[PDB]
Amino acid sequence: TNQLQYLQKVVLKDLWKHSFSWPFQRPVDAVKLQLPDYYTIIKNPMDLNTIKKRLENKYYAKASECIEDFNTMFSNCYLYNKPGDDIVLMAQALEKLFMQKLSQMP
Amino acid sequence: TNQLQYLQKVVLKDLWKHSFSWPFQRPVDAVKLQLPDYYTIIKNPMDLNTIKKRLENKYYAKASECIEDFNTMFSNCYLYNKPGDDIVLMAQALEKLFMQKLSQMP
Ligand SMILES: CCc1cnn2c(NCc3ccc[n+](O)c3)cc(N3CCCC[C@H]3CCO)nc12
Ligand SMILES: CCc1cnn2c(NCc3ccc[n+](O)c3)cc(N3CCCC[C@H]3CCO)nc12
Ligand SMILES: [Cl-]
Repeated sequence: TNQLQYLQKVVLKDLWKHSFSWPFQRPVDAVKLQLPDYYTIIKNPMDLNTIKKRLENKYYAKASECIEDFNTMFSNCYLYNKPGDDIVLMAQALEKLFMQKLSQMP
Repeated sequence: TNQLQYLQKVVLKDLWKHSFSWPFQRPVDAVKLQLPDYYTIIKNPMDLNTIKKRLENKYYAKASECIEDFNTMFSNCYLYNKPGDDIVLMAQALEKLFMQKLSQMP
C-alpha cells in the first residue's frame, strides 16, 4: 500500500486543495446542476469523494485501479462536455496536476 | 533522453502495433473522413505521427512534454466525440495501454 499511500496522502490531498476540484468532490447532481441527460450519457460516473472512500476502505488492490478511476473522472468530463467549457478547463488543470504528481510516485 | 528513449522505443512502438492506433497515426483529415468542423472545434490537434517526429527530431526537452502530447491526443478524441462512439472505444484502449506502459518507465 505504498504507492496507494502516495495516491492518498499526496496526489488526492494536493488536488483537493484547489478550487478547480470543487465540482469533482461529489458525484454529479444532475438535477441541481440542470444536466438532465448526464446519467443517460455517462455510464461509469466517477468523483474524488468516491475515490477517497475507496482509498479509506481499502477498496483498491493495486495503484493502477485507483489511477483508472482518476482517468475515468477526467475522460467522463471530456466526453460529456465540449472544448471551451469552463468545466473542461477545470478538468484539464486537475489532470495536468495529477500527471505531474504521478511522475513523482515511488 | 532516458525516459524519452522509453517513450519512443517502448511506449510508441507498442501502441503503434495495435490496429486501434491506426486512426491516430496521421493528423485527422477532416475532408476525407467527413468531419467538417473538426479543426473549428479542436484547437490543439495531436497524433502519433507528430509525436514520432518530435522524438526523432529531439523536439522534447523532457518526458513531461511528450506525455502531455499523448494526453492531448486522447482528450481531443473525447472532447470531439461522445460515449459509445467507435473512435472513443479505440482511444480508451490506447489510453489504457499507454498508462500501463507509463507505469513501467524508469
Ligand atoms: C463546487 C460547486 C459545484 C458542485 N457541483 N458542480 C458542478 N457539477 C457539474 C459537473 C461536475 C464535474 C464534471 N462534470 O462533467 C459536470 C459544476 C460546477 N461548475 C461548472 C463549471 C464552472 C464552475 C462551476 C459553476 C457552478 O458552481 N460547479 C459545481
Ligand atoms: C485507419 C484509417 C483511418 C485514417 N483516419 N481515420 C479516422 N479519422 C477520424 C479521427 C481519427 C482520430 C481521432 N478523431 O477524433 C477522429 C477515423 C477512423 N475510424 C473511426 C472509428 C472506427 C474505425 C474507423 C473507421 C474508418 O476507417 N479510421 C481512420
Ligand atoms: Cl465530447
